[PDB]
Amino acid sequence: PAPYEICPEDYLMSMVWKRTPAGDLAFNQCPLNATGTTSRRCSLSLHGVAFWEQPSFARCISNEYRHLQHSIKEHLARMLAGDGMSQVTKTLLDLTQRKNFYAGDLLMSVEILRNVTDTFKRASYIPASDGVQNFFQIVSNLLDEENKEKWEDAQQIYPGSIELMQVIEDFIHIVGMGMMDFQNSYLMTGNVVASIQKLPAASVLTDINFPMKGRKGMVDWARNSEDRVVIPKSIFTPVSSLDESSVFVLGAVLYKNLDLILPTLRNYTVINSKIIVVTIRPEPKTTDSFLEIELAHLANGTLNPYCVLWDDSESLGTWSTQGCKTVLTDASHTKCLCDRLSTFAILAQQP
Ligand SMILES: *[C@@H]1O[C@H](CO)[C@@H](O[C@@H]2O[C@H](CO)[C@@H](O)[C@H](O)[C@H]2NC(C)=O)[C@H](O[C@H]2O[C@@H](C)[C@@H](O)[C@@H](O)[C@@H]2O)[C@H]1NC(C)=O
Ligand SMILES: *[C@@H]1O[C@H](CO)[C@@H](O[C@@H]2O[C@H](CO)[C@@H](O)[C@H](O)[C@H]2NC(C)=O)[C@H](O)[C@H]1NC(C)=O
Repeated sequence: PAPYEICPEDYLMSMVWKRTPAGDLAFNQCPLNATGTTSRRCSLSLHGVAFWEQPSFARCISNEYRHLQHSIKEHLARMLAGDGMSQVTKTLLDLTQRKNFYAGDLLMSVEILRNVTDTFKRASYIPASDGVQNFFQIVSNLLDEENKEKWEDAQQIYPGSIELMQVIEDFIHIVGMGMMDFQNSYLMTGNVVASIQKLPAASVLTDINFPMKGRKGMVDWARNSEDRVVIPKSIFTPVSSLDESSVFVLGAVLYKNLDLILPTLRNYTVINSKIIVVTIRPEPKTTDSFLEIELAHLANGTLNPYCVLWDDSESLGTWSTQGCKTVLTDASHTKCLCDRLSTFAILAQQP
């Protein structure tokens, strides 16, 4: 039983936003050369006064991205399908290189990479080495620091960056399947370093360290990093619950700035480290085999850092401290001891 506050008619971004009650959305179309819609929320301030939030472009798609996604079906309608996907990948890379995404283009880009990854899988087609590099460069471009606000916009409607991590893991597994036994490839870009290894069960005799630190062939930012994971050898033992014919694909990923966009799903909580991933297929027994993850802090003045892993069991899942012990090495570094495979990070309260 109170006054009903209304956001005034407004013209931000050359569109008419009609008078709209607090709590409600206004809708509009997208700029020229895009399709979809825009929306804008009217909200109530701490002091009970209506104000407009920023317009969302989460559902605007640039024409070139839409045309790209539609051309994918044309290539499907095995070799044709796979060569097709390689062309789509090349075209996506060129696009992401022009930047000037809409938020909706970030989402569309993930959807394209997802459809490309699923197509490779269904067609039993392994992309060539330059296609692998192109895929990673695309991801690195999507994760440009500049896109941070657009990702936040996109993520009002869909967990695009989580979906992107999943697409990255699936792609890694497709590539690993086509590798030789014992083969190890590093993918390096400005924002992402990935390691992919094919490892026969029982053949791993020492713990595996990622990323390798001793080489100047390694991109600067990662070589510099004090982030790393030690993967225990025992997890590569065959279990009757796997045998001498079993082969694991091990992927490990270090992200330079994925921390800027992954959701924390908690109030006054921030991601306070880079993001590190360890993925193994088929799944081994991991119980009582602890990965040791070392993560430098991003910022000082945080309350109580703690190790989490991504739990896939909506929002495509959540962060959990279940299965991780947090070791507070010093004010600037934390060591996580986790007996589950996943995406790892340090959260902390900012208050
Ligand atoms: C919207 O997209 C269209 C293409 O569908 C753009 O038209 C391009 O205009 C340039 C002008 O040099 C022309 O060389 C290109 O051939 C043409 N693109 C295509 C694919 O044919 C259009 O760009 C427009 O930008 C405005 C600011 C102005 O320079 C105008 O001349 C130009 O057409 C895009 N429109 C907007 C608003 O960016
Ligand atoms: C492209 O990816 C999307 C989502 O991963 C696939 O789904 C399309 O969109 C909705 C949402 O899932 C589905 O209900 C539709 O059936 C899909 N549309 C089409 C064109 O079938 C979509 O299947 C993928 N497309 C390709 C070429 O693999």
